[PDB]
Amino acid sequence: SPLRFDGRVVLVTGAGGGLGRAYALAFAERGALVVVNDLGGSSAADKVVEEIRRRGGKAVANYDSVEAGEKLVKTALDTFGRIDVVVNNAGILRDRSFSRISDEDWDIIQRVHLRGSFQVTRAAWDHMKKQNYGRIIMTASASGIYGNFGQANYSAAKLGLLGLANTLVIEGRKNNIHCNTIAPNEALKPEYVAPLVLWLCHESCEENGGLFEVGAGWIGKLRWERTLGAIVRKRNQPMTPEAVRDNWVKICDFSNASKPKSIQESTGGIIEVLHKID
Amino acid sequence: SPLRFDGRVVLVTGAGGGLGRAYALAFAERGALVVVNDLGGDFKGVGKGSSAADKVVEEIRRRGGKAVANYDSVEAGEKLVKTALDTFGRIDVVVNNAGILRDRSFSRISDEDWDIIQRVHLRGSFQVTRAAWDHMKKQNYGRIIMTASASGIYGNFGQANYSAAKLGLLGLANTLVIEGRKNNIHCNTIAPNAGSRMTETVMPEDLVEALKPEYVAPLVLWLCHESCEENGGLFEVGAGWIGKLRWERTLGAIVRKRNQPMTPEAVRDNWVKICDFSNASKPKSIQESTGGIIEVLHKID
Ligand SMILES: NC(=O)C1=CN([C@@H]2O[C@H](COP(=O)(O)OP(=O)(O)OC[C@H]3O[C@@H](n4cnc5c(N)ncnc54)[C@H](O)[C@@H]3O)[C@@H](O)[C@H]2O)C=CC1
Ligand SMILES: NC(=O)C1=CN([C@@H]2O[C@H](COP(=O)(O)OP(=O)(O)OC[C@H]3O[C@@H](n4cnc5c(N)ncnc54)[C@H](O)[C@@H]3O)[C@@H](O)[C@H]2O)C=CC1
Repeated sequence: SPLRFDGRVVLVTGAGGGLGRAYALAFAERGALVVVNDLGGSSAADKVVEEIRRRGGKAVANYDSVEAGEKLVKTALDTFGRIDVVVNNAGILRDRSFSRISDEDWDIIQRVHLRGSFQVTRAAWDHMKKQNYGRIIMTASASGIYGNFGQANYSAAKLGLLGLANTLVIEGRKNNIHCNTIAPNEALKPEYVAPLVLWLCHESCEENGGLFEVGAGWIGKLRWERTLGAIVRKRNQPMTPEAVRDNWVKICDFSNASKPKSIQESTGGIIEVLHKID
Repeated sequence: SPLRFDGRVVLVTGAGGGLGRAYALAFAERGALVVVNDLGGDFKGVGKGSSAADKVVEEIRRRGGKAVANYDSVEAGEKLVKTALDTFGRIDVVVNNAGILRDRSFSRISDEDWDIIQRVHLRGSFQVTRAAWDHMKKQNYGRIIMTASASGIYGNFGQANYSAAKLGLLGLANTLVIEGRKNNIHCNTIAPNAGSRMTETVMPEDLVEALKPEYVAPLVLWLCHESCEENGGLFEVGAGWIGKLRWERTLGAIVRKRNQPMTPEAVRDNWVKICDFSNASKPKSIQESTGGIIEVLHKID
């Protein structure tokens, strides 16, 4: 069956252009009731709404800053009586070599990207819980996953978003609230990522807590792997940095690495290590 | 040969107790000139006192080492480095360890609950590190430690603010690793497990007393030693065990075909492939990621 969002209210932030607008247009065309938001920095959002209405879809605009998150969800509620999907897309760039990053260059990036997504997602959270339905998208970036010269501020905010999502996955799974994160990328058409966002935000999708790099027509998934590592301490004998150095190769050897999935498992391993030594 | 830090100046933020304290004592015992910083407040973000830092500096002195205290909040990062510059004249290593908790279920995290965690953990580390950056570049040497956590890596109920800040620190380090390379400035991240005032509520009491901060100090000392070459690593450490983490990426799927609109249904149809990790690759750079997307265009056309 073709992917429809009929009756689903979808809030997209920073949807005045690029990726956002492309999601706004992709969603509405499949029956979604879209709340198009964009700080317009008011004509930015209005233009996309128009495109949607003209296309035979339904939508309304919101002109507030994601910093004013509560307001973006209010527009979804006051206009459609609910909120099902939140795509956190709003973002800006303030690239500088690390030493030249001013306090403001840092703060503004955290405010729009991270604090913005926290405010908006927090405003919709209880509504999603009470109704037992929610699909959330966080927009990370390769610069966050890998790092990238001149983007210390941006890379920290993007991975911070992943951290936020990891927890939301835990707190929301019981109420059918899914949260996934993407790292998207002239020829790199925004319509090449939109389909992944639509799938990840569909009611038939069961993916929760995934991290995805998207671009050019390709999609890949990322996860952590951890080395079996080494116990470099013996009971009654103080642990030394020399033991760490002398076991460095083993500690860093990824052969048969585990694929850790929760904090419990990690904590459980540490407690078992303590028991083996004792 | 035993690892020493003679002639090295080490700044440890939040060295008044727990992990920070164990690090400062270990460094000082090995010859390092240590600036022990601590705001002297509680683990919830309320308070200020000079005794936290003063006691550690006293313990170090009694053990025959040399240290000086700094009482500023990491939020005033630049001042910690100044204490290092004014007292010893250089700054070789920065261990960003200062931290607090403000646990609440997501819906109940207030704006201040969020902002204060970010200010101290992330913004504070950025401030302290940024203040030492040019000094390390001039010295053509530097060792930096960011303290993340398992809750940031895996997520953890009631800590959305904390977990975002902690992985946020990792994204900061990812970049510092690239920018500090030519100047021998290494930056590594750790996710420690040690019993402290900050962990009682998530650890049976006896487990608290048994998971010593002294079991993680050894790793921190090695990663900050001149002879260590590790740069940009992420390590989980506790009880005497150490392990390393890294990303693995699926080979994935090209769901788009030449002149044929890409659809959501196509993505759904290639889901098993997209999520299969057999022969996954181990990506390490944004350039290789960008090179890859560009190769996808070529393969398709
Ligand atoms: N296009 C690409 O290659 C990549 C994009 N990304 C991320 O994708 C997202 C959007 O990317 P693009 O469309 O390419 O960029 P963009 O800059 O065109 O889109 C951001 C949108 O955010 C809106 N905005 C800015 N501040 C706002 C605020 N305070 N409140 C509400 N809206 C606000 C802007 O008006 C703009 O339309 C961002 O989060 C960006 O970091 C990440 C990696 C690569
Ligand atoms: N112990 C554990 O199992 C884990 C610890 N961590 C992290 O390790 C670090 C240290 O944790 P613990 O030693 O266990 O806790 P702790 O509470 O004993 O030590 C933290 C120290 O930071 C100081 N501090 C707080 N806010 C400060 C500020 N603004 N400026 C300067 N100093 C400040 C406190 O006074 C305290 O001495 C933190 O960043 C924590 O989030 C992360 C995961 C697990």
